[PDB]
Amino acid sequence: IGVKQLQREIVLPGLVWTNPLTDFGGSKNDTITVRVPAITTANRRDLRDPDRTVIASELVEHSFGVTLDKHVYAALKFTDEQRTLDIRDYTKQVLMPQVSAVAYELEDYIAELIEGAPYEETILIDPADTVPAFITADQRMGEANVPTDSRRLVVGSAVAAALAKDKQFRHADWSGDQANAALREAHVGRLAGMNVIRSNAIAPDKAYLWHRTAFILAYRTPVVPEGAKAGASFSANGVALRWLADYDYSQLGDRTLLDVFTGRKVVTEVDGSFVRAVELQLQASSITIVGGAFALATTTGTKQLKVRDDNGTDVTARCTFASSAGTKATVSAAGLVTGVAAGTADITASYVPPQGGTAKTATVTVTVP
Amino acid sequence: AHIFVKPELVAEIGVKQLQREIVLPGLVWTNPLTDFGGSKNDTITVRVPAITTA
Amino acid sequence: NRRDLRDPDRTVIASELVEHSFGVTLDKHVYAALKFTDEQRTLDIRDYTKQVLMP
Repeated sequence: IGVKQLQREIVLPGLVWTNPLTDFGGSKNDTITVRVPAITTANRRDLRDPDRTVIASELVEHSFGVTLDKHVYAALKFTDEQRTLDIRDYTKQVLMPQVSAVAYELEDYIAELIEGAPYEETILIDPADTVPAFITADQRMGEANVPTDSRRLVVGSAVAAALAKDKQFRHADWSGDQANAALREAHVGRLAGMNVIRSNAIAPDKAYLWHRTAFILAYRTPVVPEGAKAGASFSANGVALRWLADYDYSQLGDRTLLDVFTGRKVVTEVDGSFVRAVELQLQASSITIVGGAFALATTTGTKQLKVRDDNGTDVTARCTFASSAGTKATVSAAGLVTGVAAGTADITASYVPPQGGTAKTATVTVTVP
Repeated sequence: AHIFVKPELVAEIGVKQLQREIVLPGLVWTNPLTDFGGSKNDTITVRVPAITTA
Repeated sequence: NRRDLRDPDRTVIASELVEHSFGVTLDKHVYAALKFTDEQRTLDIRDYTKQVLMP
């Protein structure tokens, strides 16, 4: 029998505008220019005014550019000694992991696109009541006259858990769902008029709401060259990758490459302000080091600390660590603690909250043997 | 190396400048008076009837 | 991995496929044993499948 390694699901590639336009090859610098049609301004005169001149309006079309600028690949140095030696059923022991790796890389690419956008403010989600934050997000997207259809909402694991824990969705009288789909099932489905899609690619304590015309992904399958011994077009989650395999030379072993050309764009407005998507972050109030007080294996032992906020989000990568007594044990900037002498020490973790202000502080005791 | 000559390919993919919806004109009392031409200073007077107290 | 398009540095970073395994081994002997003298088996025990096997 076999147990698979734990790998996340794939949601993002289906929720993003993909290949609106093609034929990047027949354009200068591999850029397609998208034309935004013009709008006009009117004017107001006064009746029976002695001067009879009219202010002539203007009709200026705008434009932006979409470009292919990245090339995602998963190369394998598949030495021929390994082939027919340990690798059996090539179609499932190497090809499937390679395809899955490229799919996960594309999902990470889209996730970096979505998270890395010019969001001028972040909408704070109060864990006690979360609906006001989502209603505020809807209101923000309504102030920009964004269409109300084809709006996608993606929430991290922490936000979904907080929504389920919210008394607004958990108490039946407060939600009107006399089946408690947030208590029997741990799944709140619809709120503030938008569906919920759970993802782990995005940061755990963040949610993003975007219109369809806010992010653009452009894909191109590389053409299988004539001089390639083995070529195929193994597909992916809506993407057609290209797989090509050299057989010899250098090491007299196989070398495989599974790749696709990719490009991203965030559709900003004509004034360079991003209003077609909004982001929300879960408000945090306290942090605690998981595991509490502990002891190391040796005097020079190493243990990797982990800090969770009150919402369960791990904030290890976002915390500053200090040691009360470094002569007995010191703590790195990434949470790793190494002992240098026998005895106890006190470690302080400081985390600036998303809402801002005084950082939350959590103190733990480490007893190096 | 190789040098190619290629167009620009301006495209339209449905991205348009965002505009407000129009809901106000159908809500206000429009055109109860029309004969503005046949009146002095283009002004039509409206007469509110008298009321009295006992 | 990802690389820039039309990059003159035409190199590819190879990836690694490592497959692990772990074992489950037998280490305990769960037993229940009953010893009956011949008199006990003859006289004292009246119904074997109810007085001995079931417990």
